[PDB]
Amino acid sequence: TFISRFAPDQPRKGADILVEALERQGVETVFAYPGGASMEIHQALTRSSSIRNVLPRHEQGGVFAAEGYARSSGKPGICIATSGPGATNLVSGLADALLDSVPLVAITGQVPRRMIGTDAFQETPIVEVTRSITKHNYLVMDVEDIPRIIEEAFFLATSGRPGPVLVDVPKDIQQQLAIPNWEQAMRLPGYMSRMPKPPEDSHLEQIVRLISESKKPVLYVGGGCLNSSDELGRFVELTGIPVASTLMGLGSYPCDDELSLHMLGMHGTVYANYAVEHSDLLLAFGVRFDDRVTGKLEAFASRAKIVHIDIDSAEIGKNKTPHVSVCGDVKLALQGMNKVLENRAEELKLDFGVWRNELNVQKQKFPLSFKTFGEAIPPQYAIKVLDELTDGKAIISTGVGQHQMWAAQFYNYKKPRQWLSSGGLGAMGFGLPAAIGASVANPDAIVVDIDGDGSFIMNVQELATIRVENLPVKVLLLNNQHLGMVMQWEDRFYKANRAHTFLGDPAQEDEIFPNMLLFAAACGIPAARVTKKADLREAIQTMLDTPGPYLLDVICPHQEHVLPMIPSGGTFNDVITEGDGR
Amino acid sequence: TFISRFAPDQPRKGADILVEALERQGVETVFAYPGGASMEIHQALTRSSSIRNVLPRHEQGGVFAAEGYARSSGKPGICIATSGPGATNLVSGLADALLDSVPLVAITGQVPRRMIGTDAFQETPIVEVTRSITKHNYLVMDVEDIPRIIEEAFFLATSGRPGPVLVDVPKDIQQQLAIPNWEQAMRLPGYMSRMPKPPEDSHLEQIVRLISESKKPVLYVGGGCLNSSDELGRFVELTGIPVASTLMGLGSYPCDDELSLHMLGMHGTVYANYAVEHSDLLLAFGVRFDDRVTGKLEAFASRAKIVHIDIDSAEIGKNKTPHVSVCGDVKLALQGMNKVLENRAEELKLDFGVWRNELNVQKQKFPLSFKTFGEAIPPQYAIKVLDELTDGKAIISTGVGQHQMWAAQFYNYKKPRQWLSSGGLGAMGFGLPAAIGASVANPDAIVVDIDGDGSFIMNVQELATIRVENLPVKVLLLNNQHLGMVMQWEDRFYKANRAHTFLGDPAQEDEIFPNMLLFAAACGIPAARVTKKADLREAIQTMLDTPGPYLLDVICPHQEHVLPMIPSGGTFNDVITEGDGR
Amino acid sequence: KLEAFASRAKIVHIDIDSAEIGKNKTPHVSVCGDVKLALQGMNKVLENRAEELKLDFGVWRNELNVQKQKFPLSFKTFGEAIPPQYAIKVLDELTDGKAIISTGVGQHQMWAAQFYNYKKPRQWLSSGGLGAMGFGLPAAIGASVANPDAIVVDIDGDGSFIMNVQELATIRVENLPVKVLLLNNQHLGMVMQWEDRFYKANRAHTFLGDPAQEDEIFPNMLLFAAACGIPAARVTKKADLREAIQTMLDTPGPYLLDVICPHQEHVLPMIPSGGTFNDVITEGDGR
Ligand SMILES: Cc1cc2nc3c(=O)[nH]c(=O)nc-3n(C[C@H](O)[C@H](O)[C@H](O)COP(=O)(O)OP(=O)(O)OC[C@H]3O[C@@H](n4cnc5c(N)ncnc54)[C@H](O)[C@@H]3O)c2cc1C
Ligand SMILES: Cc1cc2nc3c(=O)[nH]c(=O)nc-3n(C[C@H](O)[C@H](O)[C@H](O)COP(=O)(O)OP(=O)(O)OC[C@H]3O[C@@H](n4cnc5c(N)ncnc54)[C@H](O)[C@@H]3O)c2cc1C
Ligand SMILES: Cc1ncc(C[n+]2c([C@@](C)(O)OO)sc(CCOP(=O)(O)OP(=O)(O)O)c2C)c(N)n1
Ligand SMILES: Cc1ncc(C[n+]2c([C@@](C)(O)OO)sc(CCOP(=O)(O)OP(=O)(O)O)c2C)c(N)n1
Ligand SMILES: Cc1ncc(C[n+]2c([C@@](C)(O)OO)sc(CCOP(=O)(O)OP(=O)(O)O)c2C)c(N)n1
Ligand SMILES: COc1cc(C)nc(NC(=O)NS(=O)(=O)c2ccccc2OCCF)n1
Ligand SMILES: COc1cc(C)nc(NC(=O)NS(=O)(=O)c2ccccc2OCCF)n1
Ligand SMILES: [Mg+2]
Ligand SMILES: [Mg+2]
Ligand SMILES: [Mg+2]
Ligand SMILES: [Mg+2]
Ligand SMILES: [Mg+2]
Ligand SMILES: [Mg+2]
Ligand SMILES: [Mg+2]
Repeated sequence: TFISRFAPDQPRKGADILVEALERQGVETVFAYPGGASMEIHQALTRSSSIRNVLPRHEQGGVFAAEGYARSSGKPGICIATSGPGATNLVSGLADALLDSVPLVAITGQVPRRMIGTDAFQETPIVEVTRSITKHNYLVMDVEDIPRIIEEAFFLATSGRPGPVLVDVPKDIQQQLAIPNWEQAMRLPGYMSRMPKPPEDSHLEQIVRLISESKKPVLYVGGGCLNSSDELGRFVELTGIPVASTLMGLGSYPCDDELSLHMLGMHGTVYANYAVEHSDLLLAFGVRFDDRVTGKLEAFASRAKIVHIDIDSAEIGKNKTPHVSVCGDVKLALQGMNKVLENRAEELKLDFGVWRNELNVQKQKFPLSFKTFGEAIPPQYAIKVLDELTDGKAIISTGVGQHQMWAAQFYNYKKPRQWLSSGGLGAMGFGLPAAIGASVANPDAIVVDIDGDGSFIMNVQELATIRVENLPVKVLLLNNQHLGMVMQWEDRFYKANRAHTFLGDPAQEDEIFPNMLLFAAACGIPAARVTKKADLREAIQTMLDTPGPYLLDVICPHQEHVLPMIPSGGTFNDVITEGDGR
Repeated sequence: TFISRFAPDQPRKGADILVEALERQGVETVFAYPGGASMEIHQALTRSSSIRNVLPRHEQGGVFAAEGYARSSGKPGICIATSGPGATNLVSGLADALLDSVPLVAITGQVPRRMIGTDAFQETPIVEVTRSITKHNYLVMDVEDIPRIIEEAFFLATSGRPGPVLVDVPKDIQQQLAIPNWEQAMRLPGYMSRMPKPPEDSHLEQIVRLISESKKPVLYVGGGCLNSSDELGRFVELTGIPVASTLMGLGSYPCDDELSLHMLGMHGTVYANYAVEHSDLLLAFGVRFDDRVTGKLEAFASRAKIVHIDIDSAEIGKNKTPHVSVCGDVKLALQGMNKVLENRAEELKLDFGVWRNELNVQKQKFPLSFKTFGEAIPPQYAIKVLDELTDGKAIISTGVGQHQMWAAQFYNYKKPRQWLSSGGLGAMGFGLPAAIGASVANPDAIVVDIDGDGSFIMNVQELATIRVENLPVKVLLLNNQHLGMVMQWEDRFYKANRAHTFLGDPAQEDEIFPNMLLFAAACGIPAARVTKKADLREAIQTMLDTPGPYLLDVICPHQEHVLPMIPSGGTFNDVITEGDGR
Repeated sequence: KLEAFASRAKIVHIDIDSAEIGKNKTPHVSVCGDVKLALQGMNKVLENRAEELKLDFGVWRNELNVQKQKFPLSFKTFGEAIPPQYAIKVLDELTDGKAIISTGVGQHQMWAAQFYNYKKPRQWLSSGGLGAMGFGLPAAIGASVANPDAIVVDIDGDGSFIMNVQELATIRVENLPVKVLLLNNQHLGMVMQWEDRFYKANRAHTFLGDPAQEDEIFPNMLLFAAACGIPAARVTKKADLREAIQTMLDTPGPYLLDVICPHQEHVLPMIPSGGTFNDVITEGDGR
């Protein structure tokens, strides 16, 4: 049973009830930054012997760290901020967690209840601000509600389609004395009654039947499969269907595998987008048919029967209309379909080697390619060397931009939750704090933040967090001195007319600005810069072998372009396969 | 007349119409950070020969810089961000501008109109998110509306009670060709019909009459008086009434003046709070009776006739019920009352020298005081030396915390808009970006960011902005290695139990962590650290005399406390005048 | 027009809702609180400091009483047609001003406000802010249940009365002594008046009768009362009005009196919307 630090008849502060509510959820780590409206919560945290606090240097760092914790572990991430300016600094993280379906519980202090609505000191209506960028939120109006609301928040954040839940706690409720009741029933009758049931054998056998009748099936795998790598891998054994993955699904099926078509979509491989373009059966498991993937919807999988299995009924038929649909956990659907495939194996005689051979011809004519100019370091090459020296077992977090795409293309993720990247919102500054959360959740792992120079500086203050918490976070900084992805679009569509994409100092144009090594130096983090491709392998090896945190500044020619590229709203026939800024 | 870069019959992109709309408003500076949804706006900016863009390193830096620009100049600040994660990074600045009544126009790119509502790439419903933390906002749904909406946004941001206005612009509207109509009438019939009229002589003479009937009048001056320093000063000549100022009103009446009671409220001077406590006439000009100032409302000015002049009818009677009220521009009310006072001067025979003498006794028994321990640098002393070496003529911006209060107490601001500080929301990380905006708006001024070590690191990335834009921003960093204000409350109310307020490295407890000098070094900004009080004067002098940016790391004992302190919700009889963390 | 309203007065506003103080008109002095307490406090001050104050406004009162004699509320009597103003005055007399009055919305509402002398508050039940037709009959039902011994009269218009005529069944079944004084002008009277003043008497769907039988009272409200077992009568000649109202009052239980009135009557005086005192209309009708 659970052991409380208080007697069952002993009144204690609401802040102490809230912390014990976290303890009763199995919480061991929080990311909490103190302020006036949350001082009581922070005092109660020091009284907890089972919950560790990682103090960020910015609440956006706190929420992004909670995301990295969640994405790398499957557990909910918990961040805590004070009222007013603390709460508003969470907003980008809440939106990011909602768009990527990341389970997250955010607790904000609030001004006393009687002060609400009066423009009080450090008051913002955070429940109103965040209603459209959270899965649910609460304003606690009585200390007796703390056990129930915390329980509901964790249940909502982690069940169904996961997402962020914000709990706003007025300071007077934190100080009120009460005796908690941990037996209160949750008040989610509508939500709980609309929870998907395990899929029926009726629907599952229709799918297995559709597979046997098809000649060109393609698996279309996304973020919803992160807990189904075993079931999915078994499914691929029994069917031999090639696997195309989204940015969010990377690693659900191993990238180094022969049946892997790698990533599809705007910057997906030519052969992955080819497969979807010419398929007759599209198995869309745990995906939401977003515009980065589909392009022009009418042309996406235009001659395929579309099977869509999603745990969110609101996603089924939202953009692309499926032929067959299953609303439920893809993990269960895979388990059920795997049994059918095992028994009726010899009756089905599944063989797609002719389709696979057609795709492997595309895989040989159009592989992912990069150019090497003299001794300049290709960013693609740097990530490939990191893959080798870490044996593809590192947890990878990124910023947003060209380096993000290259980290997606040129690292072979073997398991899900190695890949931590902001996909739906695409928020710069995510990589460094996310690596902080992933390292705390996986203390023995290799954690590398593959960051861009614009993204890295946005939350550079979290270097102090990495040092103080003694986290072995590695930073592989692909430094092209530009806002690279926006620069690439300037080259393609605006005649290379630069509009504020250069991040260096124009007074000293040929100097690396700023000097990221001194940012690491300021926080006592060893660092180095590498410029010549000949030095890169030993440089990365040094970063990995040096215990504790390390920053490697990898200088790269800025004229590189992420390829291939299907322009926004385009079709497969519009794919760009050559060119850069030279 | 205005000269357009386009022919009156020449169609141009909506992005070009939007930039010309800014030009037609007199905009010369914007703070714009590019992204996909705003690329068209940034391209159109490069075509403008009269608008400069200051590229921040974080959109929170962009909005805070726009605030500093506005607060230091009286002109609206303009920041521009892309959709999704760019827009959400503005949120703290919007809330901060609304709570402090700062005029501000924020432009966000948005996904194409047809994509809105579909969870598109980098889409957040920013108009929904910001509705409660902006004065007004817009979603442009037609390119023909751009002239009218921009005009309305600037009008709303700058008229009445100033505040932020957000304008959300879908990317397809930015690309659409049209011929603008600059003659469209605004659609603000309700707002414009409820605008306060110039105050009637009826109301103004009743006030002058109430002054002559009073023995203990106190002026209570706040942020609403920032454009009335001349009228207010003339008013004080004619009446001899002593002036108590809020945090937002500092400098409206000169601090070095003999009639100045300095700041009132929670950390106000004993004599300012004494005056309000025992006054019989309280002239509340441009104030909102916030809880930091009043304490327990029933006890605040409990035996005074309260005259409240506010331009926002919703503020009059919101917390404290006045006897007399004037809803209008305090600038006009002062002008009208000054005429009455000039004519009826000898008939009034105003003399409050007996009340003034009673207050000057309190001013001598309870002045602002600090202690000097050995050679340790008192933060109060450092600010006083900065006052002297700059002759009280520097523009000062701050973070939030103890250093903020000390910068309010120990610098004698001579004019309004020298003092740039986040008062209502109290957002850390404001000081450095605000100094950026103030320097761009006042190129010849001395600009000093008096920052705390927690506040300074939150937006340390803007050091790159200061270097690249070659701005002579000085940073006076009061480094106590703690979240000082929260530490002080731990000492007073939680038995000095530290709950995550220490910002240094516990592994090397007696080392200054992090090393802010290397943060400045990374961005090519000269820096120095001073530890001994004997070295402080020359150190500050060096910072001032060295051309361009400069960071001075001033080490201070952390056990200092901001005094005096009326505890939250307390009365004058609860004021704390002694003690610290020693 | 707000700028012209009390344009040379010091304005004291006592309201229990702080959001109302200074919302439209900016006061000089304000008290946010219960006006009952403010009156009690001010009454004590006035009692004690009575002889020190020497309050006398008889000169101002005399100036107003001159206006009260030159411009009283007036109505015209045409032959034997029943003036609605007269009907309400007769109801006042026969009930001694002690009846609870509820109304619909329109001309009859204004006349019930002008020509009945309410002696106590909560005798007057009328929809003022929203001005919802169909209020009078159900409101009378609630007032009678709350005041079983009172005289309750619904002074209703023919448009307003028919909107919730179904509550006649409620009045019968609950055996409530609700009286209905129906001022029947066969029109949506208040909208008709504005058509006369501002739209050249161009009728736009304000006639409530049957155009096929133009000179017939339509509908027959007496049969509505008959359907619900409620005694009823119609009066057309001013000579018959007093006995008709007396019958309604003396007959125990519910009763409907259909009072036919010339439709060309206008509510006077009238300050046009957004106007000033100098714009007041004091004469004219639809004739
Ligand atoms: C610069 C940039 C470029 C990008 N370009 C690309 C690109 O070329 N290709 C690409 O793929 N992405 C790209 N993206 C990422 C992108 O915008 C989206 O994040 C991604 O494409 C959508 O991932 P998803 O389809 O797997 O759905 P997710 O966002 O991962 O959501 C999971 C889906 O599965 C469902 N689900 C969740 N759990 C379960 C369960 N247990 N059972 C069943 N269903 C479940 C959810 O309801 C939801 O519909 C890019 C991002 C950036 C920032
Ligand atoms: C850590 C911390 C401690 C603080 N402690 C104190 C403290 O001890 N003392 C203190 O004073 N503050 C303190 N504050 C600041 C504080 O919370 C408020 O920002 C400040 O007290 C309110 O300023 P104000 O009363 O002048 O109203 P403002 O926020 O400045 O608003 C201006 C007011 O005047 C009106 N107005 C605007 N323009 C006009 C015009 N042309 N004519 C007429 N009216 C106009 C507006 O409607 C509004 O009502 C502290 C802040 C922090 C962060
Ligand atoms: C908070 C935030 N602000 C602005 C953004 C708009 N974007 C991008 C995009 C694609 O989302 O535009 O739609 S990518 C990008 C530039 C990335 O600079 P880098 O870190 O150096 O990486 P690289 O390897 O050089 O490319 C910007 C400015 C963003 N997403 N987040
Ligand atoms: C975005 C943000 N996050 C947290 C905040 C909560 N607060 C404070 C308060 C008073 O608003 O609490 O109500 S002040 C403060 C600590 C200030 O650290 P320093 O910069 O070093 O300055 P010092 O001279 O040492 O005191 C915190 C943590 C805040 N306002 N903004
Ligand atoms: C639900 C409802 N619908 C329509 C209304 C619009 N109005 C009116 C007004 C003033 O509110 O117009 O602004 S008054 C009126 C006509 C009243 O018909 P009567 O009952 O016969 O009374 P009378 O003695 O003849 O005048 C209408 C149609 C209304 N208020 N409520
Ligand atoms: C410089 O002022 C500080 C500083 C610190 C460190 N803490 C607080 N704490 C409170 O003021 N607590 S409060 O009485 O419940 C309160 C009353 C009214 C409005 C808000 C409010 O809380 C806001 C949270 F700060 N104030
Ligand atoms: C990596 O993808 C990138 C990168 C860059 C630099 N720019 C863009 N631009 C667009 O995609 N423009 S869009 O066709 O109108 C569009 C269509 C659908 C959804 C959103 C949307 O715009 C979002 C703003 F980016 N995309
Ligand atoms: Mg190579
Ligand atoms: Mg870059
Ligand atoms: Mg008076
Ligand atoms: Mg000294
Ligand atoms: Mg500090
Ligand atoms: Mg008569
Ligand atoms: Mg009628």
